[PDB]
Amino acid sequence: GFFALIPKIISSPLFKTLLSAVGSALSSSGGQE
Repeated sequence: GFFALIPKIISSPLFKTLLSAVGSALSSSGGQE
């Protein structure tokens, strides 16, 4: 689930706090996708 791994990424761990930080930088380059 490369498209649904986002919600599962935090499902296990508890880094959701930084998720909003890493998720914005990892998705800030969608133009190259």
